Amino acid sequence: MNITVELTFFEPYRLVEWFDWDARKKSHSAMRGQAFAQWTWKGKGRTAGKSFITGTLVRSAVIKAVEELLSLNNGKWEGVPCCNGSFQTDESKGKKPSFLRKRHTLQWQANNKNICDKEEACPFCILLGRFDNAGKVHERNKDYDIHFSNFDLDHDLRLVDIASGRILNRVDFDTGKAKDYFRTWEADYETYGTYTGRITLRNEHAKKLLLASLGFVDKLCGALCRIEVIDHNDELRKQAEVIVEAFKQNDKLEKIRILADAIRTLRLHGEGVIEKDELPDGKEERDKGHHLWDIKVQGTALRTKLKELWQSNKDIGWRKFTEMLGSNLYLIYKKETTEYYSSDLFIPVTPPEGIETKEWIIVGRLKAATPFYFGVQQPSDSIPGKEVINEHTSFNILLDKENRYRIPRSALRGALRRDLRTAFGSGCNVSLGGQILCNCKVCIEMRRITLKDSVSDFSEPPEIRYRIAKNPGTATVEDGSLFDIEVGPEGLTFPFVLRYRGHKFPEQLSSVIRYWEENDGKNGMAWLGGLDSTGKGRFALKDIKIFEWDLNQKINEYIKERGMRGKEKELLEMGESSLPDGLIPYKFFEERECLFPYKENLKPQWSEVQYTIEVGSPLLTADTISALTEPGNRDAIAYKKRVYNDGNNAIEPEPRFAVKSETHRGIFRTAVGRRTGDLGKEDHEDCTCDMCIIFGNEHESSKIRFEDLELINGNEFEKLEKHIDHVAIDRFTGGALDKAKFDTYPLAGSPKKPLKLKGRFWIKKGFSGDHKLLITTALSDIRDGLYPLGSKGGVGYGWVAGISIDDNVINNDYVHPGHQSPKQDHKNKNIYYPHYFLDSGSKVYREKDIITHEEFTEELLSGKINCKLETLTPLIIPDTSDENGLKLQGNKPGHKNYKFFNINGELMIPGSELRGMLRTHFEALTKSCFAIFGEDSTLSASKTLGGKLDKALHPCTGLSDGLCPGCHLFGTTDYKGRVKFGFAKYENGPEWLITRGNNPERSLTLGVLESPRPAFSIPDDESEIPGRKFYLHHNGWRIIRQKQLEIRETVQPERNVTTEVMDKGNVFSFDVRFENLREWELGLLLQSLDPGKNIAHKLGKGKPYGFGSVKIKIDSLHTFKIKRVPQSDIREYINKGYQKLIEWSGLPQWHVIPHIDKLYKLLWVPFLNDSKLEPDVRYPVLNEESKGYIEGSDYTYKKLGDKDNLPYKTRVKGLTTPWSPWN
RNA sequence: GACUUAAUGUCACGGUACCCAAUUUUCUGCCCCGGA
RNA sequence: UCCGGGGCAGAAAAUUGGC
Ligand SMILES: [Mg+2]
Ligand SMILES: [Zn+2]
Ligand SMILES: [Zn+2]
Ligand SMILES: [Zn+2]
Ligand SMILES: [Zn+2]
Repeated sequence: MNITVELTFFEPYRLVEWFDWDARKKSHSAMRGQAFAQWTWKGKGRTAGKSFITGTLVRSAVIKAVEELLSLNNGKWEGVPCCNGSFQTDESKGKKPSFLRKRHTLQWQANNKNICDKEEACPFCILLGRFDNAGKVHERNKDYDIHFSNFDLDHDLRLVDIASGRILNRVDFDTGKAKDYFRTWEADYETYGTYTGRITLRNEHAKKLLLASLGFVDKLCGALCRIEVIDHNDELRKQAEVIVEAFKQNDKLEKIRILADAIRTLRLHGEGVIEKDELPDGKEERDKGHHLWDIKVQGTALRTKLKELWQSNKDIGWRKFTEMLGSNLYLIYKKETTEYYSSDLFIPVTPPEGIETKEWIIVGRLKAATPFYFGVQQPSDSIPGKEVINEHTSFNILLDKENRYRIPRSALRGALRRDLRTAFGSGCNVSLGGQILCNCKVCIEMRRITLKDSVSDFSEPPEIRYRIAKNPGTATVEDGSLFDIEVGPEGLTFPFVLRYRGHKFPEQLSSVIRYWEENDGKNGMAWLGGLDSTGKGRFALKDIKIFEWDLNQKINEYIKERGMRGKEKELLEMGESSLPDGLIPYKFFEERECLFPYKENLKPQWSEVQYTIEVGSPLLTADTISALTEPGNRDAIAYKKRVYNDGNNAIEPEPRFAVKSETHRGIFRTAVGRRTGDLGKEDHEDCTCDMCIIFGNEHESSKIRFEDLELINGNEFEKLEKHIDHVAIDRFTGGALDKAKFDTYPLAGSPKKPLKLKGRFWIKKGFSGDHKLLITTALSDIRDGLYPLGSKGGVGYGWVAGISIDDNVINNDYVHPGHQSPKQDHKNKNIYYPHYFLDSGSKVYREKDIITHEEFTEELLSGKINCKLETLTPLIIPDTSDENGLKLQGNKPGHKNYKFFNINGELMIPGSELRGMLRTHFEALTKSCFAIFGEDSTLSASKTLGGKLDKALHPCTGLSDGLCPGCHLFGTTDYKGRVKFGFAKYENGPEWLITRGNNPERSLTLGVLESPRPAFSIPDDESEIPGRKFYLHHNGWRIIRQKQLEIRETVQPERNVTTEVMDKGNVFSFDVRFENLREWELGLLLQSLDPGKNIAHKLGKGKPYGFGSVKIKIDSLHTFKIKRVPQSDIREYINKGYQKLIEWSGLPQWHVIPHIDKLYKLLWVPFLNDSKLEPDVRYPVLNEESKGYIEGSDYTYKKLGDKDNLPYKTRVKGLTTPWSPWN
């Protein structure tokens, strides 16, 4: 009679706003959602209401379930036969029903004795309500032979509490892009999944068929179901506004976005990073502390303010607090700066006689083989019922209300339909609102396939994948192109459920299941979700146990267990003997190699190209946001990803370092782009270029999918990350800039101990032979070192030594005369200043025709220079990773002692010093701008140092005014440098300068190194900037070596340093990779490397002390278009670089140019080859009472600084004339 | 009860939020004259 | 009339556009 039944959902069911049938046609969302749960509004304001399922929808699910139940038993149920029913109402007889059937109606052979009427009817006709007083117009409730009441939600209620408006999608198969999209309210089944309704039934004759069909209704409102018969955001925004205003007080509004990113990544670290003060604390003796976390907000530091914020907001979660405060810091930073929905016929379908219809349930685990991404709209746009940009995360991952990662049913079905279309070899694009069912072979099996929404048992916050678009022309970031993606970890496991209701299990669906399988030999190939081309969402199907119900003989056991709907998790973990009755294992599951549609359609669909990248350089794919939130306290640390482990059911405690798949993708896309010229196209709208076919565009998906490059070598490194300090040296003052000092934390890669980066990509079936050749050429381009991975590639980072592909796929003969003063004074009595200034002039040529990076120009020169660096003096390149490298700070506290620079033991010179000293030589040689200049530094006074410097010598800001030749070759902030200086590895020579008195014999305690003082170079306000400071080549290191005892006892230990020093005669080899260089530019760069026989370079510490005279000798110039450039063409390159400087001024003899003659005598080596000259070069002491003063000489700053003895004009021309006598 | 259904007919599990985009560009861990 | 002294320790740019 009154059968009160209960409807519980086991996945997120779809909800829609209720409209009456006259008003339902006005809204396309409700017309599309006629088969959903309905939502009316209660009260006013459209904020509260109540969800329900219409009884017509429950009747439609039941009547569909009766038809399938009667088709299994040939129109019978428990003995009593049933007729075919009726599913046709005439329009002339009466009004049509509110829902018209479009599907095929399951029919049988009518074994009923008499016809069905009002006097006596079959149980099919009773449950249809064919012959009762109730009809198309409802008047009263007891006219119904069977009544279905509305199913109210068994829980006023707000719509945001129950449902979340999610934009779903329709992806085109051929292009891989969404044709259109539509929005549904996927309501939460864990709190609001239970629905209670009433089913009245006057006739007892259809009682057994009704309750069994209640147990046979598998899905309703988009969700699997069993039917059983019974404000801190405001205060966070205010405090974020306080923090933004406080940052605006120190003129640091640009750091608020950095802080908003850094707060949003603190949800991964837990509350202990703020509670236990695990944020980095700045330098060891820095009064300013950290540059971000110690910014004074209302008089106290930002770390203490975040402590107070977390104590004030401890009632919410740490994840929610870091998400909203990171969002609110982002939102206030913004104030201070194809939607598509949707002739009736009756289709009688009778199954063949004696056929066997089975229910194949596939329970498995969707393991994320790659980091994954499932797309969702922004939470501001995800609000249901509410159908300046405000996106802190550009792409959020789809989560629950419990923040667990979600594979939707829709995205699993869409990837299954795509893979079944591939497996069948044909298919349809899914037409919407069609009156006729699609007869395509995919849609037939899609109608038989039922899946489940899977959620991981994991609710940790998503990792953030920052992506940029590189500007093709400048090889810097594109203006505007920076965005972030919430991704899930690899190894994450999702409960996979597939249900097939059909006669035979199709050979194409079992092909897709075996395609998705990880198994042993193959890879798991379930591409689910979005950004697949950047390897987001390649899932593996593991722990597969396909079971099968028998629905023709054991259909009561299917109804009794309700198809194990919602109990599929228990189905995956029980044994074989613990299975319910009627559920047998499917032992006839076809194997991988015995499948006809798998072998020719799915297996060759994406071809794996796995390979290992040999990185013989320190690899830095920078994660600056993670650098701010980690206690290592570096400005740039290498990228690492959190990887979930299914064995430990948690993230692995050591994050795997990786070059990002997006970086892996964009290097290949650049490499094809500059080889084809497709990177230089202005727009790629409706483009069928070679790079747009391969890598996709705004319209087509990519035919290549790139995975992350796993560091598979990290266990073999004792110290896997190297600390490399970096600094920018002012061109006028030989020391550091006023703000430009920093450090990187790359993976410690070296030529003898390289980093192995195992990464793979996938190649689409149908790839052209030219397109296959372009990828291998791009693969060979990375193997040939043309594209360094990560940041600082021009400084020597991420240089690729080679690529291993897996099996399953010269002298410069110029002699400068030098200076006459050391040649005339052969007794070494004459005393010279350690540095002199190069006053080249105020004429800087700026090329507005900026050389593009978008292609390898055929007339321009690209290649590699192998250079041997020979130390002419003892050379100091300190390993400033350890301030106690020589292990002597116990005896001398505060005495900073460094080893020589080394990565994984072997002695290295970083290419930053090789680039920076060559840049300082190239900018001096080419009359360039002062690219690193202390403009903000004052004098002791009318103007700053930037006022004293000429406007042409000022550093190049932007590309609009042109670039100076040093800034054109070596780059600006708006332009990647076209030269790349590798790290110099050690080969041969006497390794260490051995001193008997020092506690390490290889070491040397030096004199003190104080900051360069512009007041000596600029004595008054009437004097300009003297020019580029260059240090002389002298053997004043021999003085320091012989007073090692005296230096250590009359100089305070924390004032000077002790360093491991090479001896004279050591050979280093660095590669200078160059791209798109001129005929004259390479020759000037070759001249900048090897300027002459007696000309060298000053490198590393102790340049005023005579250390670091390095002789760079070119071994081999190799250029590609790969060939070896002969000596005749190398000299011919250098000749056209000479008349380029001649045309700027208005056997190359470089001494006839006045600024190159002064520069080359500044870099002239008087003690080179067979020469008895040993010029004495040292700075004056202050007074006669200062230590290190030779008695009887006037070499003091009291007399040289006195205007009466040495006038101010004479001191500048004594400083701007190299090798001038100072004593 | 109503909110909130229509009953001889709901393929909406009929629709992958998908497609593009290299956290990168520049920068020598360097260094001498004063301070009240 | 006095006999020393460390500095910088990141700066700038993009923080989303198109379909
Ligand atoms: Mg009726
Ligand atoms: Zn009947
Ligand atoms: Zn179809
Ligand atoms: Zn294109
Ligand atoms: Zn410049």
